[PDB]
Amino acid sequence: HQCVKLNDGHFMPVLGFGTYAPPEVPRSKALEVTKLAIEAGFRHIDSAHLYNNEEQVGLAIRSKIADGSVKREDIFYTSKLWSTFHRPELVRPALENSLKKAQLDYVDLYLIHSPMSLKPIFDIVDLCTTWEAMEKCKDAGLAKSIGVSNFNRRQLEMILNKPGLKYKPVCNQVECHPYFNRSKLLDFCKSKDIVLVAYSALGSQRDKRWVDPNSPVLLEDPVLCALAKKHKRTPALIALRYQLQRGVVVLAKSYNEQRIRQNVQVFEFQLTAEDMKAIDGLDRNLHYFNSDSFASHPNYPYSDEY
Ligand SMILES: NC(=O)c1ccc[n+]([C@@H]2O[C@H](COP(=O)([O-])OP(=O)(O)OC[C@H]3O[C@@H](n4cnc5c(N)ncnc54)[C@H](OP(=O)(O)O)[C@@H]3O)[C@@H](O)[C@H]2O)c1
Ligand SMILES: CNC(=O)c1cccc(S(=O)(=O)N2CCc3ccccc3C2)c1
Repeated sequence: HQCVKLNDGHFMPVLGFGTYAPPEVPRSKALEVTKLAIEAGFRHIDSAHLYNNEEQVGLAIRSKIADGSVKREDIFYTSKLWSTFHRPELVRPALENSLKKAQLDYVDLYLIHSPMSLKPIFDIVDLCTTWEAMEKCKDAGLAKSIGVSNFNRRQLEMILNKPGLKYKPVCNQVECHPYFNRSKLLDFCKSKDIVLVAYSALGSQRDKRWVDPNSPVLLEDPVLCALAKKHKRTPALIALRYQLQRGVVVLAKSYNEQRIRQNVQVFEFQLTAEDMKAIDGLDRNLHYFNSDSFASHPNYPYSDEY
């Protein structure tokens, strides 16, 4: 186990369970694998309105509460505001709908899923107004903590320098792995008392809608394989452990009972400085999400990478 204290005083488990599966996977699987993740030791569960699974995920959590395994307060459940609901008047009802789907009274964490506003086809919205609406959700107790996702440094500073800012984002959940390690952004986050949460920490699910299949497969990397042999673990476990040692909170999606249980072994071993340096050397500006649908968005996060 372990947690990090967020800048609002609440605590977030450093390993999280990724609940996203594509639509060819039946919705009943999300129920089954979330129970298995909880049984394995996961206490941080990551969902979203977009994932069309919140009823299954909440039910998995409610059912592990009902059978005595955990208490509500032992679970860190995250959901996310989808990009068609950035207009400030849409934020609280979107959150209320997510809680009804999950049949929960509050989320531990609510995030702005993306800065790339879409029309309720792109939209123009002052994300600072979105953020104010997020702060009122926290004041109301709908969300214990509030944060952002897919923000670059500039987008984060906009929020941080907002006149009358009441609550800082507790985190920024972003694509992060050995091929796109986000070092500078991570330093910026640490400087501001903001946690970086890694998604696609295992190389993404390589969905054809968003990911070039020609792209290298992170988990076949020769340095990750060589480190997995050295420690007698697996490339996945090397990738997750790398994140914990750099101060990143790391997600891990698996819908496989074996791999779900394996991923919690991240707490059972440690990498050396030289191992960390070798993994650092893999960085190569490779974001797996790489689509026309977003590359030309006015608020695309990766156009400040230069
Ligand atoms: N904020 C956003 O915009 C955003 C974007 C992407 C993802 N997310 C969140 O981040 C979560 C995780 O990222 P992701 O969905 O891209 O997947 P990921 O965590 O990078 O995992 C990718 C693939 O790795 C496999 N895997 C898991 N453990 C493994 C192991 N020990 N050994 C070999 N393979 C293993 C899984 O396949 P199997 O299922 O077959 O095990 C999975 O499909 C998502 O589920 C979602 O909660 C958020
Ligand atoms: C688990 N899948 C998701 O959370 C997800 C799926 C589709 C789209 C999005 S997103 O937040 O609009 N996404 C994330 C960031 C990104 C970066 C470059 C190009 C496209 C995108 C799109 C997230």
